[PDB]
Amino acid sequence: RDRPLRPGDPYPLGSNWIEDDDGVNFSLFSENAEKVELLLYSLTNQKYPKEIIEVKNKTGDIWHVFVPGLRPGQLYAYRVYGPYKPELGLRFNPNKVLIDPYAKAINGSVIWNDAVFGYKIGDQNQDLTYDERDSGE
Amino acid sequence: RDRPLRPGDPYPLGSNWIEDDDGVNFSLFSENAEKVELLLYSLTNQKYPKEIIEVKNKTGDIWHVFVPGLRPGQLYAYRVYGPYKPELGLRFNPNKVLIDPYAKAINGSVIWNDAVFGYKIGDQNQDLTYDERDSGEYVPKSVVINPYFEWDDEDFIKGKKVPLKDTVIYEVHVKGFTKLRLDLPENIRGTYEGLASEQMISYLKDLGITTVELMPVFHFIDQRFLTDKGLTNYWGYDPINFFSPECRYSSTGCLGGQVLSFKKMVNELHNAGIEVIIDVVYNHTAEGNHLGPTLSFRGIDNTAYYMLQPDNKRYYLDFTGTGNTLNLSHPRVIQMVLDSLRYWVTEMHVDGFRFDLAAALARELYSVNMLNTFFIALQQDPILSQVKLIAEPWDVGQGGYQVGNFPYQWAEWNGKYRDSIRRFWRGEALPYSEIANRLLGSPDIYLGNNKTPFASINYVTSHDGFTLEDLVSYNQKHNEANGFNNQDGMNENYSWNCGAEGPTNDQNVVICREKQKRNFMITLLVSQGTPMILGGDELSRTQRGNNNAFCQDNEITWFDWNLDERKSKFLEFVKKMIQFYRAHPAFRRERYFQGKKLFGMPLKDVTFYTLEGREVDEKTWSSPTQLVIFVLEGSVMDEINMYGERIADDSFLIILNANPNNVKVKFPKGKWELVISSYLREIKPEERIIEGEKELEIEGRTALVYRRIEL
Amino acid sequence: KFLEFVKKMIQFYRAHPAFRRERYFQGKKLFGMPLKDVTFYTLEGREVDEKTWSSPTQLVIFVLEGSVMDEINMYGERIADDSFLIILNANPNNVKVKFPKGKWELVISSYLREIKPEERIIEGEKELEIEGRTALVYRRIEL
Amino acid sequence: RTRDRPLRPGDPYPLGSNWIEDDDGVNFSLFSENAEKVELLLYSLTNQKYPKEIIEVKNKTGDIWHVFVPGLRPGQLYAYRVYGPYKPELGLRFNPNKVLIDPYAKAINGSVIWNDAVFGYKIGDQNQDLTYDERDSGEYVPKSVVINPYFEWDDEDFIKGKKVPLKDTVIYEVHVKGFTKLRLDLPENIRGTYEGLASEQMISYLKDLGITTVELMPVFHFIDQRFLTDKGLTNYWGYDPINFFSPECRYSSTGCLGGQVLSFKKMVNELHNAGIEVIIDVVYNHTAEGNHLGPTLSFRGIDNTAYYMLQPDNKRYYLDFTGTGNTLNLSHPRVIQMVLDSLRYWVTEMHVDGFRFDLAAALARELYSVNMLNTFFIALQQDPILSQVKLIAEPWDVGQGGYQVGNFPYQWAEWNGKYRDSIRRFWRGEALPYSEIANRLLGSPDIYLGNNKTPFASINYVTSHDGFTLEDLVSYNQKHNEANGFNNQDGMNENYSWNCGAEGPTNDQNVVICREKQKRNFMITLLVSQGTPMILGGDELSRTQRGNNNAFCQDNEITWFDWNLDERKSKFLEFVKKMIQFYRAHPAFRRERYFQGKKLFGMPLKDVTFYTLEGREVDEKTWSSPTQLVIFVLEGSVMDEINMYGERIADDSFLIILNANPNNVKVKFPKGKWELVISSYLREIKPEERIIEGEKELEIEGRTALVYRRIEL
Repeated sequence: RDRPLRPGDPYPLGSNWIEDDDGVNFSLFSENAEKVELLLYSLTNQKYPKEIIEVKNKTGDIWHVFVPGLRPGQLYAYRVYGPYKPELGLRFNPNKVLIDPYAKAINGSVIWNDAVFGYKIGDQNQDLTYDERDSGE
Repeated sequence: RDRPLRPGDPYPLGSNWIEDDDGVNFSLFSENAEKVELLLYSLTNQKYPKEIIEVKNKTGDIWHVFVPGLRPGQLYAYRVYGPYKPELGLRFNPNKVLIDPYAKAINGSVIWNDAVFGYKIGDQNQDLTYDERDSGEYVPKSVVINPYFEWDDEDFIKGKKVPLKDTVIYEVHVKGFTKLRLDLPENIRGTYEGLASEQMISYLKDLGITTVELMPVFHFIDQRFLTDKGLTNYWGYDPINFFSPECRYSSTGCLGGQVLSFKKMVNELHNAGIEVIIDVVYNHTAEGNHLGPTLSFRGIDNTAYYMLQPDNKRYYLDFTGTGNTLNLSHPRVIQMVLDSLRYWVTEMHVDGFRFDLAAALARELYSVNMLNTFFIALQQDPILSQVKLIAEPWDVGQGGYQVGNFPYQWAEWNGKYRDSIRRFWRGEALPYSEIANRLLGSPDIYLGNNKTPFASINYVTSHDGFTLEDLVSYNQKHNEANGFNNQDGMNENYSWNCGAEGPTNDQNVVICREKQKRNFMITLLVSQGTPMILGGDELSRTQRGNNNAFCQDNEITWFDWNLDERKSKFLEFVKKMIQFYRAHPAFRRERYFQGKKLFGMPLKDVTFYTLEGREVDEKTWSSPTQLVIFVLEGSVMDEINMYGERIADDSFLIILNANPNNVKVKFPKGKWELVISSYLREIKPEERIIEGEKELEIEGRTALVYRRIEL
Repeated sequence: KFLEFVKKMIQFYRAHPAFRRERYFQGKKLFGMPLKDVTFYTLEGREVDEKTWSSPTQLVIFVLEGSVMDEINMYGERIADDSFLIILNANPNNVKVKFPKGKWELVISSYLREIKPEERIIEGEKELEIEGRTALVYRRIEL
Repeated sequence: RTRDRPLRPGDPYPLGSNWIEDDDGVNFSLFSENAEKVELLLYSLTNQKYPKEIIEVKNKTGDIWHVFVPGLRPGQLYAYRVYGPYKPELGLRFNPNKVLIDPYAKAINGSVIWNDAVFGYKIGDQNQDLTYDERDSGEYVPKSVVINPYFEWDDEDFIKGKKVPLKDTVIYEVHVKGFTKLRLDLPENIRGTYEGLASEQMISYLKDLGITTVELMPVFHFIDQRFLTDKGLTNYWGYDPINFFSPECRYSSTGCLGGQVLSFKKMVNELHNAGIEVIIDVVYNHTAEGNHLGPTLSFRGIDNTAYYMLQPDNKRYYLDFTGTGNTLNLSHPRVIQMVLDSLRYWVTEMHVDGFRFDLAAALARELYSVNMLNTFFIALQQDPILSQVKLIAEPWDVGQGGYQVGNFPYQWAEWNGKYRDSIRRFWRGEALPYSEIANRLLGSPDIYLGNNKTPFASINYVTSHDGFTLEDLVSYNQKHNEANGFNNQDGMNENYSWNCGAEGPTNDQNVVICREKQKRNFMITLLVSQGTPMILGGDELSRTQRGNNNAFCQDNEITWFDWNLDERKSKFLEFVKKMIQFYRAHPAFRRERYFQGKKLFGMPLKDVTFYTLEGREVDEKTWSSPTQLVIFVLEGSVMDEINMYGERIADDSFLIILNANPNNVKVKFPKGKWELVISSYLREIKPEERIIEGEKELEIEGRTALVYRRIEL
């Protein structure tokens, strides 16, 4: 896939700087996700990703990948693909950028905007709808 | 003698702070000197010595003395007494202050003056005369350093290091790399500390290069002829010492700050997993031929350090084109160089060396022997036999072209690759076999002497000649700026300005240019062998057509980090191409493709096709061509990793159409998916996937990489 | 003598990634290659079909294509191996299996007697007689 | 196809086999630039005749073959088979039937079992070396053993700091076997072994004797030449190896599966904890494979044209400058590496302190000529590690133009044979030019002062393993080597000796006295000469080889050290102790610079003065005229001697009188009051001999050595 990667380990959860291998290991739990995407940003630009990596290895109910060259300080986020069936509790929305549950540091806070909701705020059918705005910035 | 001294030890050579004895040990080789004097200076006064000590103990051909009370930071120099008989090569002149050949730090540079010559400059009898002026106040001083320095976590990258097959060399200049970087504080730009700044390391990591090749960092001198014409020595291929980091690339002074800055820089790079290769000059010295200055070697032991013309010895044998050649057949000279290499490795933690005019190091008198004492000791040294060795496989003397001949552990700059690949995309039609061999690692050159694809350092551009941007923007050199009336620099650059000399607004010409830059990059990063990238090309660096900017310490060479959309967009192309290279073992092989079916598989590891679609045959293989087409079968490669496992990769179809005209190539069996191209326009739907060996039209000067997704 | 057979068999296992996989064979062509990672044949030599796949048997024959495996080592490299033809004849009677395309070289068997010359290499999909209760492993050396 | 057993490409470096603990396996590396194919052989303890497995080394990086075998551990027995062209007329002598020993083996399990099958050519066949013998040599050739290099040198870190200076040295040449074989003092299973040599009892002995360094005879794994075996003998000395990295298996008290390397390390470790240096005698010039017609054990089979110096115009034959059949090709990159790799190994790994090179000159042979500036010597001189240890040479080989005394590089001490001869002849009665004797006594400046060398370069000795012992040097007029079975054809014919009046053992007390007084004359001369003294181990014990001056094949009582001392032997042992003690106490005999023969530092006395019988300073003619009497005065207070602290060193003023003349003589003492301190006299010294005042004359019996100390002037 025309960039260097490694399968990585499912443990430990979260992102881990592996000094001896010059890279970071990314691990994330989701037993219902159909697909997962890792997002890497740069200091200067934190609105849009500088690169998108599809986490293809999954050991059990844990997705993971090892990215060569990343170091501590790397800004990142996830996009999780899945079924959107609110009536069933399935609320996946890959348009919405997510925070790593095992993040050891989060850079800043939330900038409120109707786009960080997953459903169309004003819409009549509320939490049943499917807002497609990018929440990234 | 009415001051405290000790006999001291002859080893190690140079000055050494011996903490436990509260003093410094001074050791200096000269088998011809009749007397030696040590000079100690103070910070405040560096014109005249604050004390003179006569080194009286001599063990063998080495003079030495221990001075109680001296500490690191001590400024010093030597005066060497001996016979002055130019006609015999004996050029001693105690009036001239010398630099310790084993100095680990030199405080400042030379202040040109007729007094640093040893012979009377204007005098009619030139190098035969004997100038008695003191050179002291114009010659930099040697500095006693403190070798201590703690490498944090750095002892770690000392284990398994960046393999030879997965390498990507980045050639940079310590100065130009960050001088014009208003991102860093304005006092570390163009310095060691700057090159390893967090901002720059992030850049290197993002670009994806594995190793950096710093240009010369051995303390050097600006030739007087550059000074006397307002110029300076920018590259640095002309040293006077082989142990001290250049004083001018130091952000923290030259009283030892240069050695400290350098170590931290290497330490920083290693903590980011980046290798460091330094460009080294061991063939010649900044003292030039006769008529040249008398700074270090000439004055210490001329007949030992330099190759002198047998029948005269007054004159110097020159195989470097710089005035003199180092005598690598003398025991002590051999030791010095080997001592230098080991120093830079164990002490400065360097990972490898790229030897300038390497061939000149195998010169034993008038002939060239690749089995000379120097190379033999190098090959057996416990430490040096573990680092990377790269060579310019030639010098400028007769019989100096030594491509392929270099010992086992070397790689060589593959100039043949540079030329052929340069001419192919220019339009010139070379024998299919010639182009193919280059792309496949040049087995015709190295497979004969049991060498592997690694021996080949493929490059399309380097500090020598044009830059990548200029290689497609000029039909000829523009080196007026050097003040040699455009007499310097290569005359044949195998280039083409795409329709206009220099900068243009003719979009049709800019497009040709942008597509070519991509044609070279795709070819480089898709060839068997180790690719070397000329630092700056990703930034579209330009030297305004100057193909010999060795004396240009300015905007002609400084890296320009101000990127427009065009330049910025090419920078992204280089990143993704380098990423592609690193992701596929098929282009980073340790062994050559055999051109046949392997492991009972029904496919050849590599196949070369022709326009209509049939395997290249006898005649078509040796007939000129402007089109190359081959298929690498990643699943039938004789590639084994260090764990005994056979490695596999995708199957690629590479199409390089150098023909200025369009062509309709008939794809080989299978369903192919487009993945890389030099096209600037948007790719058409019928180009993304080619199935059932149909024909596809390919505009002239276009490079394409397809991946088989079904067969 | 059986102790030595176990040693060499264990050695064979350890030398081939094709029998130490981390992922299952999919039963299809991968990476644009023209071969299925695994194929099951029948006595006469044709790929197992719908009914023959669910019908009782005393003979199993499959070919593992070591060069088209979805196997990745911890370094992200795709691993490759030889192509093996395994023939397990549990049938008490002899049988004449017709080898699949290619030139195969015998490498392992349960035979105690000495192997005959015409058994060491089978070429051009010829038939080879196999005594009942016999296990054989062939390696493709040409195709 | 291929290997349905697990393997890895492995690394070409380092050469030899290496246990890589973290990868659970062994890495095998072997050089051969002419081999067409290579096979690794693994054996088991129980069966060492036939391999338990054969592995074809398929990876080759450059001219080096290599492979990594998972699962192997230290202790693994192994060997090689090398395939290649067999064209004797061209020097190509490959024979895969012959099992080979790893040139980089760190331990070899056992020795060779002679048999016509270890030759590569058909022994009886008419066309000799040109033929090709196809017999398996496996069951007659010892196996290479993968060793585990870890060994915790307790202390030892410490004696790695400032070591035994060159000027204060006293070399003791011993044989690991003979040194303790006949020592019923130690348990009967460490006698004649490494462990024994470093036993508490033996270390106490060395310490009491006062020697600083020990020089062990060859310890590189060697082979007993077939011609010794076929005649009931054996190779005792060991100057004929097949490997340059393994300690000899027969000197090991703990087996040969690695026990030899372990025993050796502990031995060195023990010696260093007692402050004793260890110098090993090394043979790098020739191999135990001999010329053609010789066996094909290791090098010949691995890459003959690379390892050995072959006659240019033939190559079927071997150039021999060692007198042993072949000469190692020290001009080949890999061969040079091997030797350098060997030295570094023995230094950093076995903690050796120095080396004494046998037939050193042969190492500077570049084809037919001798170059002391050859690649080997240059790399040696610049090596960070090797340039820190002691280097001693036999400054000659047996080839034409092989006498290289004085010519050896700066780091090098040389065995001073000229000293041995002259000093030997002087006490024999022969009259040599006063200048000749004096030069020897003063460090031989005429030899080394020219090439900027110092007195240290001179290793003075009167006796060594070569030729007679000290006891025999004064008990035989000629050699008695019948015991070697060469019809007394071997060994030096000129020994410059004299039996004092009777060939062999005697009861003639008048002859025994002559003998005892001579032994003392040699010892006083040795330990009173400028330069470094070397003592032949055993002489303090009055060792005797019954007149055999070439006991190289005598592994018995002829050479074993005899520790049963009578009063005579015991009394001479005490004389040697006190003489060695005298040497070590006076800087005047352990100088770093030569005496100039003039007044220094404004003092009114010459650092050294040579007198004549009547008492006047030696002059022009008397200095070059033959003499049997030497008399000089060393002025210890006017010496140009500086210690490492910049201080000028001082010593007593000695008057040395060496009267080799068989007759008595009346020497007239120089100005001052002298006190007797040392002499070869066995009788009790007379009162008028203890102190000589006012330049009177004193009578000195023939063959007498005396050392006086000025106590007033």
